[PDB]
Amino acid sequence: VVLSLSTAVKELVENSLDAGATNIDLKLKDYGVDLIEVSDNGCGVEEENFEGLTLKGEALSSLCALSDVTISTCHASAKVGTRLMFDHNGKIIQKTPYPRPRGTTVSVQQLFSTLPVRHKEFQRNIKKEYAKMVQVLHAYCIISAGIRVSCTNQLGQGKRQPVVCTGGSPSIKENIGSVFGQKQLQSLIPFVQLPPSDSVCEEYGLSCSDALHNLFYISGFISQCTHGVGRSSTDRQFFFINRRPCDPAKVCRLVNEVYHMYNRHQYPFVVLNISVDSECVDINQILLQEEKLLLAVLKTSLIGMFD
Ligand SMILES: Nc1ncnc2c1ncn2[C@@H]1O[C@H](COP(=O)(O)OP(=O)(O)OP(O)(O)=S)[C@@H](O)[C@H]1O
Ligand SMILES: [Mg+2]
Repeated sequence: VVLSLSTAVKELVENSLDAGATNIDLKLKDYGVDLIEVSDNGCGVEEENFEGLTLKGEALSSLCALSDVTISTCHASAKVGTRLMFDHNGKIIQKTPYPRPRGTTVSVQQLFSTLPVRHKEFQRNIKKEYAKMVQVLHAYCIISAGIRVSCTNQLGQGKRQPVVCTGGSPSIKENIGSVFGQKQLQSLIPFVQLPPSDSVCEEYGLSCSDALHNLFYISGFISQCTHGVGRSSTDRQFFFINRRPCDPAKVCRLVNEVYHMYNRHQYPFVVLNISVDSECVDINQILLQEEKLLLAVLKTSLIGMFD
């Protein structure tokens, strides 16, 4: 799964999160076309697993096949950090001692250079590819409370441009502020979950028995129903299932729709996390075992907030 620029950065960012990082700094050159560097203060890597970094689903090895990967890392238990250079077959070319703080820094140089067709497509469509990355990055930024995530992009030898930056704030609300400015917050109301209404249940084919296994816990923010306050498109709508950025099609349609019942010419800003038992999530598209109930809960709740 190194099929787009966004999927390459998401994979890297997730690695940092899983490593328990509280600081994740992403450096990009030429919109990532020349360099995508992710620096974190997570747990780092132990020497026993160096040879196992590009091996054993498993996109670190992929990145080596598609680009020149350099990794510096240091575990708490380590006396000294290490700098590693990998060839495209995921083999360690070089290995040298390197004093550095605990954490890992992964450098992806000349992404797709080994696939000349894909590499040029990536350059021509850079705008769209970059835009998509930025969306993914904003998601992880918003939901990652307590974690400082920063990103800069540098074009040519020009100055490093700011892309996004969070302050390690404890709430999602604060992250939204960091990412989009304090003016966006001001046109948002917090999500308030309500039991599914009798009428909304009626239209979904739900009954008194269908509504007790409700295990859905929803939280987040949405733009008010006030005239003008909305957006001009769906460019700022982020959905998450158990803190993981995803795209539940039906949930998205419902949200944008209930909003339109109040604001006809605008799309709302959306940040919604769907907390669920992980055993009720499938992959195939996403299947949530009780979608009707969730949809019911969503609509009821949105209706109650907007009135
Ligand atoms: N930032 C990091 N800090 C510490 N270890 C890392 C970091 N990035 C990668 N690794 C290590 O490299 C191995 C991982 O990655 P894969 O991306 O190849 O890993 P996965 O972590 O098993 O991820 P999936 O399958 O994408 S969910 C991991 O098991 C980690 O031990
Ligand atoms: Mg991974």
